[PDB]
Amino acid sequence: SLTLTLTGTGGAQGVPAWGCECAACARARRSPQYRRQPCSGVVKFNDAITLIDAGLHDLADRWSPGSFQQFLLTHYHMDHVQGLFPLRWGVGDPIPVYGPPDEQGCDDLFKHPGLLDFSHTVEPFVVFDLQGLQVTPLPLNHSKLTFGYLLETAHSRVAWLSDTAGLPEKTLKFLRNNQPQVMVMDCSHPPRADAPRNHCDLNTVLALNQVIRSPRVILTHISHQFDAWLMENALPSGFEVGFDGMEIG
Amino acid sequence: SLTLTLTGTGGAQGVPAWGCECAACARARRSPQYRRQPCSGVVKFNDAITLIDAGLHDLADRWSPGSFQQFLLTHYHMDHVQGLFPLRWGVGDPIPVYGPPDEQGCDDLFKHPGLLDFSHTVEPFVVFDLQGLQVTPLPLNHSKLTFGYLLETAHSRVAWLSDTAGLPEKTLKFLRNNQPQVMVMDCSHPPRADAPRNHCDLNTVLALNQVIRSPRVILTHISHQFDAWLMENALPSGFEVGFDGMEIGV
Ligand code: VO4
Ligand code: VO4
Ligand SMILES: [Mn+2]
Ligand SMILES: [Mn+2]
Ligand SMILES: [Mn+2]
Ligand SMILES: [Mn+2]
Ligand SMILES: [Zn+2]
Ligand SMILES: [Zn+2]
Repeated sequence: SLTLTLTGTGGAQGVPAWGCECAACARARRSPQYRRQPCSGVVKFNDAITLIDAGLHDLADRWSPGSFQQFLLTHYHMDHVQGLFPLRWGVGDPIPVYGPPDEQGCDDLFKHPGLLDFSHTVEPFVVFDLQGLQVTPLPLNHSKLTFGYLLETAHSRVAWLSDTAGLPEKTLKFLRNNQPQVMVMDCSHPPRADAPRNHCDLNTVLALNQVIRSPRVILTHISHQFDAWLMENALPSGFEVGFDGMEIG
Repeated sequence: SLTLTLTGTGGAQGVPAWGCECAACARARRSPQYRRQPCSGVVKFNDAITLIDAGLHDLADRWSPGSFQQFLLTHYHMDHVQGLFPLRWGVGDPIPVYGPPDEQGCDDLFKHPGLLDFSHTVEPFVVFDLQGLQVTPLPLNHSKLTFGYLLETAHSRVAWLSDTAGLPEKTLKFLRNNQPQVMVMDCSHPPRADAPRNHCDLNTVLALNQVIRSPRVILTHISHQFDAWLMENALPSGFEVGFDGMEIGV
């Protein structure tokens, strides 16, 4: 069995953005269901649990040491690893952290890892196994060394693709060739005429799925500007917006 | 009116420590008043508000841009600045951040400060004014460039001294000569046979105050091991343990 929960669907700024009173941020202050925490997920394959990224600040309250099997990191920007900082001082057995071979990490995680074991680095396009789940690292287009991941079982294929601006050629072809049934994709911005540089806008996501043809694209890493746009514009069939806590089967 | 609220009184590990079943951690789970969030304070002087350190993760819920006057930072360890990372992307006027002239900061705060203005670096023993509050930076003994602060108004004096081990000579002498009525001091550790390197134990605090002679020392940055010790052992007169939400007046 393969399930995926989106625990956070925002970017670093979040929704509401601090001090902002735009339509999306004001709504999220009034109704918590519309809040967006840092982009992160939970994957459950049978009994085995993987935490994708660690930008949430309350992991120590959601989980106890030993209650999940590993972290899987996309990259070392603060909004994807800030939740590791207090966890590392816990009491328990070592916790494997799988991720890209970023040689610097973030602040002093690598020098003072506590119970976190960052030795589990992975390689582009080289499949590795997490309790039987087949995971393929996919290089993304981002200011840090950043991997997305294909998650595969006998019957299911899900892609986790944040943070990215467009996709590198080989990654794009890989996804077209290994069509995911579900793609969770960075779409920080509303439709733009050009670019952007570090994250996709909606036009870029539409262009990418013209190639990949995933039947279910779930947008994440949503900025408050995109949320405001979504309050007044519909998405095309086959696209939906993620929300914090969304469960995917 | 000068008042100080301790919004967090723990170290990086916190109380409860993640996964720990010791008596102090179990107590904090059962009785949340005993939880200890990252070492931080809120100073209110007349109308003005200063946030001392920024390790709390819920600042955006507690405050809005412009609802306080400035941040005052002791140092750039994560447990003292992690709360700044989401806030910087906010909407509003620039927010002054006063602190030591650490050339690196933490991660990409300096490169991408957003609405935070880190240009307000301060100097050892050089007084600066925060809406009438007289503040003196005091070098501490710690693995990062770290300042504590004397806060003074109308001959009322409060020292904020975390994180530190034994105090540098000049700082110790300055405090003896400017005896604070209240000192909030790093005491991460229960009493030890040897002074620890980056944070005081109780014996070091006792030794320091035998020189400074402040009549009221409030211990903070408290580890779960020290809480466990405090559950079975009393502090000497003139020393008390801080707690999250503690209110201090002068
Ligand atoms: O810090 V980012 O979520 O714009 O790569
Ligand atoms: O991260 V510390 O509170 O031991 O300086
Ligand atoms: Mn991000
Ligand atoms: Mn990023
Ligand atoms: Mn500290
Ligand atoms: Mn420190
Ligand atoms: Zn907004
Ligand atoms: Zn404990």
